[PDB]
Amino acid sequence: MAGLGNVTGAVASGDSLTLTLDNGTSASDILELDVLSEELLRVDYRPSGAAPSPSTPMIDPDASWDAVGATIDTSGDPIVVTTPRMRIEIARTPARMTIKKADGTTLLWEPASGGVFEDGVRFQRGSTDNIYGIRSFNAQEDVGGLLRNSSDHPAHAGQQGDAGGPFMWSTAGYGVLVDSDGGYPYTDTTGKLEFYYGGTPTEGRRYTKTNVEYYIMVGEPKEIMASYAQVTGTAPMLPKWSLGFMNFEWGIDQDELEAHVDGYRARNIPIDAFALDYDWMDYGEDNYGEFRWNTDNFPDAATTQLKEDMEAEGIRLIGIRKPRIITRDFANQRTQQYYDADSNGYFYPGHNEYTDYFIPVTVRSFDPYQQASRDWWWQHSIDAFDKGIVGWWNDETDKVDSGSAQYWFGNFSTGFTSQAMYDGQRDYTNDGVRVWQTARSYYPGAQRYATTLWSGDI
Amino acid sequence: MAGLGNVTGAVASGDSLTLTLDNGTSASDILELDVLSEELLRVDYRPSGAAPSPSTPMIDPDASWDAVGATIDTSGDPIVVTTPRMRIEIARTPARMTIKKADGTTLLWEPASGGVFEDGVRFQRGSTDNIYGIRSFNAQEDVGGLLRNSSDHPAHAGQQGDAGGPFMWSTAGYGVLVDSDGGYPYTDTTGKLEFYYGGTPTEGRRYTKTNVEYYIMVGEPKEIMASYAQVTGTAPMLPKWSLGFMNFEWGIDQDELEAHVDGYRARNIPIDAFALDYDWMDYGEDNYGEFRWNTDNFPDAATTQLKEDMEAEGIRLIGIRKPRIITRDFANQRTQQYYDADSNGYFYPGHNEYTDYFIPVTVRSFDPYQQASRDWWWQHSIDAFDKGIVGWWNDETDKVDSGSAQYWFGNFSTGFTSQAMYDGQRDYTNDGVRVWQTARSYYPGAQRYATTLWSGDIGTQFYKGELFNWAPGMQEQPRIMLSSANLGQPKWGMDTGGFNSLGGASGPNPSPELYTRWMQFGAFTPVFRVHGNYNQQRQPWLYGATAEEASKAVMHTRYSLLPYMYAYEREASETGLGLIKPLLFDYPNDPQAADYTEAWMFGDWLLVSPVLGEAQHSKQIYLPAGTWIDYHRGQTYSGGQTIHYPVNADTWTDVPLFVKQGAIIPNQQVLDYVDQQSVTTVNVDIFPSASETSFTYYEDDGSSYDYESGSSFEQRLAAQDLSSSVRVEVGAGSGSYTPDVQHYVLKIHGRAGSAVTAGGSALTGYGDLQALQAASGSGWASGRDIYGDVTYVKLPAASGSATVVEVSGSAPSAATHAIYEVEDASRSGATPTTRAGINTNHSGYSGSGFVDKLDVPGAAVTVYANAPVSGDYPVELRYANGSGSAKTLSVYVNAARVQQLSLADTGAWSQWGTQTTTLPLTAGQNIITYKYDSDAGDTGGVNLDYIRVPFAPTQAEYAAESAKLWGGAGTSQDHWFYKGAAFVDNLTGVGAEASFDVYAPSAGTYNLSLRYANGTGSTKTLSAIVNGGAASTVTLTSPGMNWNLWNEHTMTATLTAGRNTISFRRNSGNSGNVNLDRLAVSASAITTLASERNLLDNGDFERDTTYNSNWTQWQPSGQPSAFGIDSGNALHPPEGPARRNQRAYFHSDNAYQQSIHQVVDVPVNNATYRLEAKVRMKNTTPTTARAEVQGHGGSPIYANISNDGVWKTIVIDNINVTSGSVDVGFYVDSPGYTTLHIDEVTLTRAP
Ligand SMILES: OC[C@H]1O[C@H](OC[C@H]2O[C@H](OC[C@H]3O[C@H](OC[C@H]4O[C@H](OC[C@H]5O[C@@H](O)[C@H](O)[C@@H](O)[C@@H]5O)[C@H](O)[C@@H](O)[C@@H]4O)[C@H](O)[C@@H](O)[C@@H]3O)[C@H](O)[C@@H](O)[C@@H]2O)[C@H](O)[C@@H](O)[C@@H]1O
Ligand SMILES: OC[C@H]1O[C@H](OC[C@H]2O[C@H](OC[C@H]3O[C@H](O)[C@H](O)[C@@H](O)[C@@H]3O)[C@H](O)[C@@H](O)[C@@H]2O)[C@H](O)[C@@H](O)[C@@H]1O
Ligand SMILES: OC[C@H]1O[C@H](O[C@H]2[C@H](O)[C@@H](O)[C@@H](O)O[C@@H]2CO)[C@H](O)[C@@H](O)[C@@H]1O
Ligand SMILES: OC[C@H]1O[C@@H](O)[C@H](O)[C@@H](O)[C@@H]1O
Ligand SMILES: OC[C@H]1O[C@@H](O)[C@H](O)[C@@H](O)[C@@H]1O
Ligand SMILES: OC[C@H]1O[C@H](O)[C@H](O)[C@@H](O)[C@@H]1O
Ligand SMILES: [Ca+2]
Ligand SMILES: [Ca+2]
Ligand SMILES: [Ca+2]
Ligand SMILES: [Mg+2]
Ligand SMILES: [Mg+2]
Ligand SMILES: [Mg+2]
Ligand SMILES: [Mg+2]
Ligand SMILES: [Mg+2]
Ligand SMILES: [Mg+2]
Ligand SMILES: [Mg+2]
Ligand SMILES: [Mg+2]
Ligand SMILES: [Mg+2]
Ligand SMILES: [Mg+2]
Ligand SMILES: [Mg+2]
Ligand SMILES: [Mg+2]
Ligand SMILES: [Mg+2]
Ligand SMILES: [Mg+2]
Ligand SMILES: [Mg+2]
Ligand SMILES: [Mg+2]
Ligand SMILES: [Mg+2]
Ligand code: NI
Ligand code: NI
Ligand code: NI
Repeated sequence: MAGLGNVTGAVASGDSLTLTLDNGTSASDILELDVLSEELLRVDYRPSGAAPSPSTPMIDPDASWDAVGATIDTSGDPIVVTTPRMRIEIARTPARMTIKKADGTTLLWEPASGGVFEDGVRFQRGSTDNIYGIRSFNAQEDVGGLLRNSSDHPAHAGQQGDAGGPFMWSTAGYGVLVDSDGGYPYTDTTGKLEFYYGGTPTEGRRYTKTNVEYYIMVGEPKEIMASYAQVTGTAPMLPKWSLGFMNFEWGIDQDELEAHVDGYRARNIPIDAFALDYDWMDYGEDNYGEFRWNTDNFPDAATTQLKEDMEAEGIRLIGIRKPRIITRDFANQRTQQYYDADSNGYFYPGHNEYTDYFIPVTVRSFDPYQQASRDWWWQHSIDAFDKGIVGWWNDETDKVDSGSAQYWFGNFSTGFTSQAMYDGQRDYTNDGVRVWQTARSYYPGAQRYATTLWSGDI
Repeated sequence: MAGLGNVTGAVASGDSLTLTLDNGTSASDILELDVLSEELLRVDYRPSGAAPSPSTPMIDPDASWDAVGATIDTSGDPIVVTTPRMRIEIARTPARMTIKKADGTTLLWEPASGGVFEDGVRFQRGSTDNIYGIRSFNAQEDVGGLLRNSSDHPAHAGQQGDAGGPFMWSTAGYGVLVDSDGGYPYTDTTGKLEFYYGGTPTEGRRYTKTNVEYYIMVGEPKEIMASYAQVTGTAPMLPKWSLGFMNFEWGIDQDELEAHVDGYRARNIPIDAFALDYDWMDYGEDNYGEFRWNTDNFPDAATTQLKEDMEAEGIRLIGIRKPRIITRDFANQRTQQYYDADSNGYFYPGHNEYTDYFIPVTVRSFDPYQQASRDWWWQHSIDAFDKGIVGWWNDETDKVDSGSAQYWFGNFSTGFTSQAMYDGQRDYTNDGVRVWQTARSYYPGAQRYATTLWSGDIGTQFYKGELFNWAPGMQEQPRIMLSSANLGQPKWGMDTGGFNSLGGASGPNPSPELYTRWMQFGAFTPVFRVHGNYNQQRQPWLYGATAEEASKAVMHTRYSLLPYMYAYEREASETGLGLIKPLLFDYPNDPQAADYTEAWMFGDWLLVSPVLGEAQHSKQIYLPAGTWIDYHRGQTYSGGQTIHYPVNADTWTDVPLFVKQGAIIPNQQVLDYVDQQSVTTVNVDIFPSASETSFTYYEDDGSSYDYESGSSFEQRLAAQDLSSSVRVEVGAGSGSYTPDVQHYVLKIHGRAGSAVTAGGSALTGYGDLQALQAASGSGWASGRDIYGDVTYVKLPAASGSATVVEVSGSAPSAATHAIYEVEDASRSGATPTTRAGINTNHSGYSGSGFVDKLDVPGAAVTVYANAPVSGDYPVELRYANGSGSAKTLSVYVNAARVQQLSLADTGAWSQWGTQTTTLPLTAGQNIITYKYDSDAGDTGGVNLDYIRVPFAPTQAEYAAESAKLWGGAGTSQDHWFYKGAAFVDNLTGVGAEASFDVYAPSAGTYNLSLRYANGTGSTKTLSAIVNGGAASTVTLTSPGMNWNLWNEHTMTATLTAGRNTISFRRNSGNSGNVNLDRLAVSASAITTLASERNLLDNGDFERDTTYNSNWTQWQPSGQPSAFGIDSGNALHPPEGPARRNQRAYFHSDNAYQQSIHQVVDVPVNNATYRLEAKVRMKNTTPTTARAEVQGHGGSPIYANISNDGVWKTIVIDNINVTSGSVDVGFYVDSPGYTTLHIDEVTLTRAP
């Protein structure tokens, strides 16, 4: 957790400056500065001069910049790097960076206490500076503001609409971007602006870095953002239809889709796309069913016909994808896609197969406390009894746990459910067929209605 | 919490002892002891001697004991009950029970501090006694032992194998059983043995007891247990086969069952039964599927064959039962079982519909991090792509939660999943088809692979905690969007309408209000999309006519802006900056922009601030440095301030949108979809600033990556306001793509030139925009629009050289009206091939044509017309009618049917006429529709040429509820007969005020009329302050002690040109205590406003249902009301209102009669009135269903309502009122299930 030592060597060449820093050993630390643009500096700290690790997929591998022709003056203390847009000062003893505008305004700096080190970057800046980036908010979180002035939330992709990254910037005229697979940005109102690799995040870490590769941006917000896009990549242009209105829908087939499109077109309500949920594909089936059009829902997707008729009406189709495959189909048989993925090693590391559900059913609890309800429940069971159900396995007379639904049945629910079958069967068979039942709860009195108890999902 | 008082009486009789206990009062406590057996005592404590409540189902209702012949000695202290097995002592002062064995050993006793009491029993016993009972353990719990020596666990049935009850006993020789529905047993190692009813337990309580009924057992454990069974019941004998082995199984059919049984039998492994899980029944299906044998799994269960064949092999069958029914079948239809349960009330109380799953599959996550894995993933996607999947909605690349499965995907999973599709599609199509994707996470770098971000499973609610706390709602979304933009992912969207509700998929859709506001918001975000949960619908027409029309209108604005928006899509490919940004991007040094999210930039030149509040009448909007022009209303605002912005809560037509001075905004005709046709004229709206600004117009093929190697087109447009001219440069064309655009029409706002020059040549002047558009070759024209003076300049696009245009001079138009050629407007109809049409097959039309095909029911044309202020606008319709007689069309304004127009024959189809109708327009955008509404009795059958809308109304109105309220002034709906969505009240404290922003075309004296209520009984006062001038007194008389009466206060005011402030305030000397509704303003004498014609209170049922109205209801004595008011958003699909948010309904599952009625005193007696309403009926044909008018001085007038399922208009005209009042009503006589919806009821004075 210590800062860099003294500078023992400074080699300038073009837009690059390489500093050798004393660390007490024969393997000195290396710090490589590269002026990428007039307002963008790449810093690569290599502890004990070890080779850098590969950059994570944050970094655009095709990124390149024109020569800047920065001035690099190693003649004194501090060493000075200048462009028309920024002035970088590296003090020699110990090595500490200060970043300034070309006009001399101090933006951020590595404090005496310590700056870059083997596990992150540490800067100090104006305590009233407004900080942005780092994180957003997901569909299960309290939603804060834009400001990140007292932030310790990790840098992650997150889930459920979240966004994040090791990118922290200010309207005071600077940004910091660290190449990293997750990690821990930190800010506070004393002026700290830091980033730590830390321990393995919740989401895992598959790209480890021995070096610390980071970028310093100078400029107004749009300039910072443009520099961010130079480092991590610009966005390819989407199809122009993607500026139009889109109707996403779960629970839809071809006839419904046609009626919806007709409803929009009849009303001159513009629309360019429908997105189809599970409905579009044979999810759950063998032979890559989770990639295949569901022709029960969409008969004309047996060929290019659906595509072409929808295109003729100005509708493009989007389809939902899940990054998983069905490994046992509806009939519990191993699928072709399982064998192919298993033999080639295509499953996500640490993720084992799991039983899952995707076909929702709507239900609602009956009330066994009412005689008329019990009479009804029994009446509708007679046919099943006649055709061989002679024992009643009464499950879930205790509590529902389904999504937002946490509903308790009352203490007499087992007794009364049991009573419905007991009274009914005894009446129907004129006391000629003994009743047998089981339930997974018991309260005094339930035993009058011929029920056993089983110990649940052990 | 105190113990019993002194025994004051003791009556022994047989095996019973009845004690009377002192409690201070004349109604003494009763304690009944009954010796049931030699070792079983019943105790019944009845506070104040009240009758006991019924015993819970714990108690065997048939329990019965032989006489014991116990000895009861009341002669001393203690009283003594003995049997051969126990000795019960009751001390007299205070009453305390001690229980002993016959031999005198003390088992337990009530301590001095208190025993039995109103909410339980309290005993003391040996501290080393071992206690048993109370509770067991479930399949999700740590499992303890048998001892209950330090227990505070509740007595409950519990879940998942639990057992429990108010039964505590000891091997030291005693037991205690309390009759109770749940409760709280307590033991500790000091010797306490207690039971409390307590509050309602987690599981609920449906059996409440005012008495305390309990039982004391004496004996060894088997004797205690036998006594327990005497009280609560013995167990009937199970079938003998139930002592055998049973194989329970889930995932089984008849073939497998037979194989299993053969397996047992072949090996002589005994077995008596198989239990069948979901497999046995048609769970999920209609017609009681959850009670019916599944004959796909078990074919021989079609008859008794399966039962009989299995019985022959010695196998009995057990079937799983769930205490619930399926309420929706696999095609989302209500089930028979639902209808039966719902109508009879058989659902568990407090348990609503919810989502279950019963069909499992097994899945496993793929690794997108590997190139070989990505190749495989793409290869298997090709067939779906060929057959129409051209966009990839990549879900759950973040985290999965499935049981024990809590698996995280790594930070690069969205990027790499996107790369699989991106690299793949680009290779397969040879860079010929652009990639589109969306994911629900973002991490830096993912943007390289062409993916947007959506905000995940957000809640269908206005804000987090409105309806539920576990997901954010609409109001949080701008903060999520702008946080994403701050991370370099500006390509963002949300589930407009929301995804999650209480109850899951079966839970409610958004209200029409929530839906409409969300659509207006979404139209100004990058990825514009609706979504909802399983089997939910998000089509705009389902949410009523306001949602439909407001959504359509804002969608037209977005699509008109395609050329503007598309330049930002290109910009994102060069710098990553996109279509939206927070204000802080442009204003890094502004502290009021630092955390600002209620407004944002849409491109460089538009600031948008959608109305996101429920029932919001006004908005505070921060405008940063510059000059801003209201897009819809035309007025200018100086920057660097928070403005008060009135909005119309009644129409929902406002989307607050501000043009940044400097703006250069390319726009086009509205297409149904992006490449519906070539667009050859692009409009460029220019609002020049004193500094030069520019916008680079951009085209390419919209479809491929050809743009990457130069195949695109751009032209830099630049503008500057100079000392006495405006200069606009259209730079030379650039790039190799040949664009569709042939001409720009520059619309240069703020100057109506006398000359327009270019290259030492003065351009040819034309009479107006239409003449200019029809001319070949360049030219100019001038006019007036909502913003003021405008100069039009038509020039060729894509020239090889730059053109500099200069507009000089000032010659303002004399025009009094804007003209909208209806052939340029929005044409609709019942189906895609029956929309209103365009034609030129009769002569004499203005513009390029006229609108025909208004002769198929439902055909319509809709004009979007801006108004600077709310008020009366006489709108002229030009039409032809060569039919030989009058024809009718409906005119709708902001989704309200304003009038049926009677359009006279004009002599021939090539001869044209005009009809002028005063329309109630609101400030900003208005939706004006001419429609053949056959369900309102229109004929249709005319051709329409244009409408002319005056730039100024005849008189203006300003809603008090939308004014700037201060000093405690607030909005309310808690009195009747207000106009608009509300009124203003609480003008009580000194300083309370409502301040109106009133606009005037010129300096002068204007008439004001202030609508107010004063039900104090006496005259009250406020002060009027105009432009901060000297206060004048406003004296406001009272009609009497009645806050449902409104009056006009008329006055004059000197106003200046432009914006004026007119405040009504309780100054120090004023009394206040009046309610304010609306301020009318006119240069002429003020008359009845077009928006205020309706004489009914709450005729549209839009009032918050917490507050009542002048509507009354009736049903037969003893029948529940079948009437309510709501939005219809809880239904799937929604059955929405005719307009705005709410509609009345009549519905019952049983036979019913129901009416609503409203009586009003009319303004002018001995005159003619007219009743109009929207009505919709479905389900069973009722015997009677009608609108009714009565009490008017004539006999009742009826109009029948006809069972369709569609909204129709019912009209009762020519109501001759001579009584001074009218009763309007709606009545249904149904055999059951008939649903009537009623909305938009109006009673108006009829010409
Ligand atoms: O309205 C539909 C849903 O929408 C949102 O979720 C979107 C989500 O939908 C799909 O996944 C649904 C859920 O699937 C799994 O959990 C399902 C249940 O698993 C267990 O129970 C299984 C069965 O066990 C038997 O023994 C029992 O007899 C039977 O009744 C029971 O169903 C759990 O014990 C239950 O509690 C679960 O309900 C996942 O584990 C869940 O995370 C998931 O919500 C779809 O496949 C997904 O891709 C998609 O993301 C709402 O959030 C959701 O509540 C709602 O149902
Ligand atoms: O309804 C108003 C309408 O009246 C005239 O047009 C009538 C009619 O003219 C066209 O149809 C003519 C004719 O076509 C076929 O022969 C059918 O079999 C006939 O029933 C039909 O009458 C036109 O196609 C129709 O749209 C139209 O209703 C005026 O000429 C119209 O301008 C005016 O809108
Ligand atoms: O329970 C009040 C409810 O009644 C109506 O909804 C009916 C619907 O009209 C019927 O067609 C059928 O689907 O059953 C529903 C009863 O739940 C009203 O339309 C609705 O507003 C109201 O809430
Ligand atoms: O019906 C499927 C499963 O449902 C659970 O609630 C029961 O406890 C199990 O015994 C049963 O196999
Ligand atoms: O596939 C069903 C649902 O799954 C959820 O994980 C997604 O976030 C929803 O958008 C989708 O509708
Ligand atoms: O002004 C509103 C009031 O009007 C009538 O007096 C009603 O009886 C009352 O319930 C209501 O609150
Ligand atoms: Ca015309
Ligand atoms: Ca009002
Ligand atoms: Ca309404
Ligand atoms: Mg370089
Ligand atoms: Mg390290
Ligand atoms: Mg601060
Ligand atoms: Mg659907
Ligand atoms: Mg079709
Ligand atoms: Mg198939
Ligand atoms: Mg293997
Ligand atoms: Mg007796
Ligand atoms: Mg009580
Ligand atoms: Mg002990
Ligand atoms: Mg099996
Ligand atoms: Mg056999
Ligand atoms: Mg069947
Ligand atoms: Mg009902
Ligand atoms: Mg305000
Ligand atoms: Mg009041
Ligand atoms: Mg009255
Ligand atoms: Ni997060
Ligand atoms: Ni328990
Ligand atoms: Ni009903």
